[PDB]
Amino acid sequence: SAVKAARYGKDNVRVYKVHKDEKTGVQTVYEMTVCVLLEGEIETSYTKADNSVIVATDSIKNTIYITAKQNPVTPPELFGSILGTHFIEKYNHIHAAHVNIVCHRWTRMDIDGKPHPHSFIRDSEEKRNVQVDVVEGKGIDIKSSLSGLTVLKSTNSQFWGFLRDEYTTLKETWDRILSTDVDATWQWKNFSGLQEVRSHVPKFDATWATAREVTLKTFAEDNSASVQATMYKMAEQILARQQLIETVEYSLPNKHYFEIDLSWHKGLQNTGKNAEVFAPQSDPNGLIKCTVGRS
Amino acid sequence: SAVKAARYGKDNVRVYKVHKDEKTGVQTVYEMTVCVLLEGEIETSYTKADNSVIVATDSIKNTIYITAKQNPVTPPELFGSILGTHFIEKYNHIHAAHVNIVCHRWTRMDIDGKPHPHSFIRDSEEKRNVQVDVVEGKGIDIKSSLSGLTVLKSTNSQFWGFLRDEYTTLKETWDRILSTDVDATWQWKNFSGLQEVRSHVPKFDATWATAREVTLKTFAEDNSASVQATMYKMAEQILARQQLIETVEYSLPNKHYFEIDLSWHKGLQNTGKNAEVFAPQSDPNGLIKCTVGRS
Amino acid sequence: SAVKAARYGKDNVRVYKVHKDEKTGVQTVYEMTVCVLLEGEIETSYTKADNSVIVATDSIKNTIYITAKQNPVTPPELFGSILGTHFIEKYNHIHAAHVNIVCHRWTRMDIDGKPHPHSFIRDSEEKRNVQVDVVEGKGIDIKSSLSGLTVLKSTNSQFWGFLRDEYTTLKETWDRILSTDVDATWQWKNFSGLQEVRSHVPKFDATWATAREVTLKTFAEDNSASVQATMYKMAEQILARQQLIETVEYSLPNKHYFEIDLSWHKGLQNTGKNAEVFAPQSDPNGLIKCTVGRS
Amino acid sequence: SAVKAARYGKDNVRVYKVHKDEKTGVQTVYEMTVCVLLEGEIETSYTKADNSVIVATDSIKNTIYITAKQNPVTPPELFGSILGTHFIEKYNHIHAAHVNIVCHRWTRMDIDGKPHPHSFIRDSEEKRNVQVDVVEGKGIDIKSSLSGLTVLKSTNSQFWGFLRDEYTTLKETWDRILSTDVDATWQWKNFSGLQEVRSHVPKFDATWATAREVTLKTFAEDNSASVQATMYKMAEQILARQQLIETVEYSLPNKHYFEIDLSWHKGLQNTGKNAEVFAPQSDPNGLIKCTVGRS
Ligand SMILES: NC(=O)NC1=NC(=O)NC1=O
Ligand SMILES: NC(=O)NC1=NC(=O)NC1=O
Ligand SMILES: NC(=O)NC1=NC(=O)NC1=O
Ligand SMILES: NC(=O)NC1=NC(=O)NC1=O
Repeated sequence: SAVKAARYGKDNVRVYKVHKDEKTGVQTVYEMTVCVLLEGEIETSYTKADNSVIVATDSIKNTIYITAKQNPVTPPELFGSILGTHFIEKYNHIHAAHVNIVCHRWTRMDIDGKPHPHSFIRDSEEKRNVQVDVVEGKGIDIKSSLSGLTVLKSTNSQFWGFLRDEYTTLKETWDRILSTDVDATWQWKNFSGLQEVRSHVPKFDATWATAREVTLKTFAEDNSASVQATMYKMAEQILARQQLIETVEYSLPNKHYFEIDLSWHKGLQNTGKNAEVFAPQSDPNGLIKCTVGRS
Repeated sequence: SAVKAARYGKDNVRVYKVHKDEKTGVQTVYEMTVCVLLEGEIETSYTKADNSVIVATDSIKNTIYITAKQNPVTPPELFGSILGTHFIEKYNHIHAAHVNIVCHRWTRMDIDGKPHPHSFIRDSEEKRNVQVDVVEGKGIDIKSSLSGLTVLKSTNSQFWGFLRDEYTTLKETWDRILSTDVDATWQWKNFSGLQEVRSHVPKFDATWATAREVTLKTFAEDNSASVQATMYKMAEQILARQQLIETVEYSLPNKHYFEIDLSWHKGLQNTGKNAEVFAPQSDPNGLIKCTVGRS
Repeated sequence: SAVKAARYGKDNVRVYKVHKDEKTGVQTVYEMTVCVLLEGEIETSYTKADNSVIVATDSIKNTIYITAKQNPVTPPELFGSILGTHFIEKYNHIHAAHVNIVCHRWTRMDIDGKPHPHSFIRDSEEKRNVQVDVVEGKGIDIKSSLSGLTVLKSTNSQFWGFLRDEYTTLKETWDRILSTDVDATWQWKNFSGLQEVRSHVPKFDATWATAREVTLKTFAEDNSASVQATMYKMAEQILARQQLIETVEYSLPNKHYFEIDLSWHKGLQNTGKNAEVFAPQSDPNGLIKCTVGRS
Repeated sequence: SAVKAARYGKDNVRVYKVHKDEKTGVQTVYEMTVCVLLEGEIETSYTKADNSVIVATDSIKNTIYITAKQNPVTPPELFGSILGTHFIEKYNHIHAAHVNIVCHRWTRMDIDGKPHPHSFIRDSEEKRNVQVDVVEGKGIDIKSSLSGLTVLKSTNSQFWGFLRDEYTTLKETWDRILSTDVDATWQWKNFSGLQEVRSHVPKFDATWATAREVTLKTFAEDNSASVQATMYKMAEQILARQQLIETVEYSLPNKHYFEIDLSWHKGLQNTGKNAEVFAPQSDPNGLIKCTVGRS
């Protein structure tokens, strides 16, 4: 038999970093979870029990901490590029590094209208993520994303005009609840290496911010024809506002809220325009995906 | 053998309610998860296969929706009291109702600095909870709580002066990270029944707010001697600000962030005053509990 | 204000122990998760910032490992008693120790019909648990339990004869699916101390085994009138087979499987006696509890 | 902008099916969770608000139940092929169907050494999975897998001979614990369509069984040089025993169990050959992947 593909590394490496301003006394914290997987001339560790080609995953973990000690950890797109570049420059037989980072929220607390210098709150479970692929002789590919952004609108969602055949029982509607957990990814144009990534550093936070804002405002303002239609609108705007983005992908569940017919009880009216109490459904859920690119 | 205790009901009943202002066009949503357990003269369902004494848990679920249709669902302390009172008044053989409610966050979105009329965000996984016990001839006992409030301060926590013996390896410190997930419960004085609960309705939201504020400000401002000392300070204030509270209980994990010694690598200095990169620990964790009452 | 109650300690302490038979070469492993909470004359750590009364939770963790090194870790009822007794004997101001243990399954693998000497499988997520309360001058109270035992029977469950009023929509049935996750606790008579617990050591594993067997056989053989009726039958048997048990408690969800009406499609018959495809419901669920004691 | 890729459907569709033998009275149950995502000429639902091209995800759900009513649901490789073929044959504009199925364990109980006719136990959280891609004019691609198989061996694992540089702190060892959660996937040769899949039906369960057996026996018997080496051995055997398999992929975490140095306490010896108590580590973990194909 033959090794067709192989990668190995360390997952679930939790990292905290604090930045302390002597001058102001203000502290700023960063917490992430890191995955690093390596590819290279390592097939003999699998086939021949040759561990000489293995950079121990324990050493990978060490490297993550040391790199965080010696470099900025923000924006995550920069830190991931620095970490992956290290592995391929450092080891002659390692030719690709795959770095995934999840950035956890630590939002500064405001106490008495004043931001506190060293106290933070996890204000949501929403994440900011990066996937960075560093490949010898092919540059640095970065996919940035937000995930875990949970939203609901209580009206101004519609779904009518869909295919109707003998498998269909769903009624057309002109007014429903729409709720989802947003997963949005923007894929950057290939970068030639670290210098190029460093030259674009301000764009990373700005674009994350823009993707978030557009996502929020479009969801809230669109009188949605369907999940499909609304998510296309978000993707189009982001592409229009950042030219270094090649594609935008969205993955949106439809988390259903069902009406409850209470007419069996004292003629109680709780459907259609009288609908006030609903049953949120844990499963199943619609799942709608789109990848939008440039024309 | 003999039935010493028995309760039965329905758990994990998810409920959504929307309120719509004709006038303004503003919509407001509520989402909760409800548990209702009943006690009474029901032992023969266990011992004799007598189902006649059983109010089907399916009917309990129905009752939850109908009650939500016909009554306010906020504050949860009121809605739980109304729901539990129903069961004991309605069924002659049911003498206690236990209602647990978890209130989920749906915070109105602000778009362009303007609050949106019908779009919401789950801005955190923090919950507002109530436990309501309705007991025939003994009134209504309510425990209110907040849970899932996750915080961190990066300095102004200490821990020195603890017992040292042959089981001790922990070093005293005058500067550490302190992070926790706050669970805080305030127990109301017994209420005689629904009228009394309705007369105090404005106090429920106000007290939740106060408990939250005090928790936040004390955590941020206290130069903490230990988790014990800091949580006592929070409990004392809440009791001072709401006289209808008999006790306050706190349950606080200590989620450890460990220093990482990097001196083995190029003499890198990452401990004590040079500590910048830390390893968050998933387990084990300290767990500190306090119940504070009136003197 | 005043401290009404206080306890503190360490949670989520994971422990592995291996036992190695020189003679046979057979190895046996144990893995548990331990919680230890202490009570005593410790109020001044809360009120006065007096850490001198605090046995650091870090030291508690150390103590757990050392105790496991020097004593048997099985049965968990014995190990918990030894651990809690340590704290109250060792520290003059500590008067109660609360030890919770979760025992994780590592079942020996059989390879080629032969049990392997050192390879194991987590054959299920079912747990064996103990809660041990060690109180100065009041002995040792032990509650043993099994949890996470998930079962289903596809027929020979009934539910008819329940209360019917204007909140009822559930139809009586003489044939349904019954599925649950078993939580069963047996509470031992108070023990005077460690000697007494050691004298009963063989009974702990035997009784766990009996509780499991009875639970399984009764669920499978009872033509169940309801969850109530069936669980009473299990509790009664266990009490009959172990006299040192004072009470048995069961907590059983009813995890509903709903019929699906497919008659709207080509007159397809999938209800009642033609019911073949069902929709498992994630929520809500019935919840039925019983505590059975001696007459 | 332009739609580069699009798929939509229904996720988390839970399904139960029972099979009842009139003759024997024996019942057999199946429970799965189904995801179906469709691709086709559906871009205008995204760009033009044209819902006419949309087969409602609600109808997809209906279709899953109806198909399960009218066809075998086992082996999952067959049921997935039947379901995906339906969508592409039925709808002219739908050209690919992606079906993912998770098969949940319901193992027949043995009571008194006799298998029970209608009672089952979830004997483990291990899953059997399939991914089936049905593409108009390109046949049926099936990936089969097992996941959630958690194992541990307490000796006969080694790790020495790895790369050592200034990032390395890990000590070589000739005796350690090895624990993992097995994820193994076998990819079938492309099938031309349903007839071909039906002709190979007996091979699906047999191969799942073989992959399981080989995985178990190799883990238990290999004096492992590393995770890499051991997993290569498993993949090679499976390929040798089933010729219709093109590739085998394994994804194996290394769930670390750390020694604990107790020498600081009364010279207690708990390392190296005296190692008896270990601390299981929740994170980070090694992650090792391999795809093995034919030479
Ligand atoms: N995964 C292995 O086989 N050995 C590993 N354990 C470590 O700590 N580093 C490795 O690379
Ligand atoms: N729990 C039972 O035994 N029967 C129950 N199922 C329901 O739907 N209502 C009950 O009370
Ligand atoms: N919980 C605290 O305030 N300090 C604690 N951290 C520890 O490691 N031991 C304690 O008791
Ligand atoms: N996802 C949507 O926009 N509408 C959907 N809801 C459904 O129930 N079926 C759909 O396709």
